[PDB]
Amino acid sequence: TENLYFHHVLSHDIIPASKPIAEKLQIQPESPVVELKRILYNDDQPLTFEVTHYPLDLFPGIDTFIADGVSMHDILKQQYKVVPTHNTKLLNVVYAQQEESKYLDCDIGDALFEIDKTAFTSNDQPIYCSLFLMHTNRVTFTINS
Amino acid sequence: GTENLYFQHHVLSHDIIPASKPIAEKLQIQPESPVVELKRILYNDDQPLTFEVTHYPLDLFPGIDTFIADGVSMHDILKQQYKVVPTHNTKLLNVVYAQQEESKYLDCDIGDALFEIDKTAFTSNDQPIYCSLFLMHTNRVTFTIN
Repeated sequence: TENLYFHHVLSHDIIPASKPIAEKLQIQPESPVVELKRILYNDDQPLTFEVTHYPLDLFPGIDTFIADGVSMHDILKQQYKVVPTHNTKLLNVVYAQQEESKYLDCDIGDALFEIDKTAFTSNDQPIYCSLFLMHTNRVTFTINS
Repeated sequence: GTENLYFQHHVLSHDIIPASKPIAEKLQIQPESPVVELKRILYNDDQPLTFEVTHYPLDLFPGIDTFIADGVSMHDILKQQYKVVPTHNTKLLNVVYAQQEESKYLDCDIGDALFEIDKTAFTSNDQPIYCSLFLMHTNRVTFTIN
């Protein structure tokens, strides 16, 4: 019972794209991507642990803009003239590993909602992908059809 | 994923019962109003995929229990018998934990994590018409929102 509809920067490293990342972003195997990890709190309780990847070949230098309090949507718009037009989201449950348990302050093995989101711009071009993890005791999702 | 429920059939039972507090609150009817409690299972193959419990207020849909049978589209009954079509719905998604009844119908263990989708359907004038709780084992489904 706290409703998500349907910011601390931990790290950002430039890494080669894994198979599933390269597949979602429609880019070459091992392409350079920025791996941005952020924790969203509400309140001093960790609410969402976010890992987003930006293809450096589309947004060259995008890592350099990253910092606490920075709106990446504003960076995309102001710096690269890109605004997302739609997104595709999948929702599953996955199970916390060492990293998630640290940042979400939970136990290894705890059930987490995983939202796997791919954002797109004009002509169905993927621009970034995000995986948001939330402890299942801490959130309810609202969907208004 | 697994099996894919996009966001945005055997009849187990139907009984006429008094509305609970939460059901009467959702349906905006008097406490203990008569409701039809329709329980159904939807199967993937032989695998139980959704255990549905839906409540229809008998005061809005008098005699609606008499239309209930395997294979019946309740949306069809509402439309032809009552001239009602839903115009929108609210849905909440949570995780809950199987008790004896769910464990039987969903063929899982007591205590297993289930997704619960809590749905209220509405017609013209924002009038609630029925409410549903769908339970699905967490290993067996992925939801898509696009």
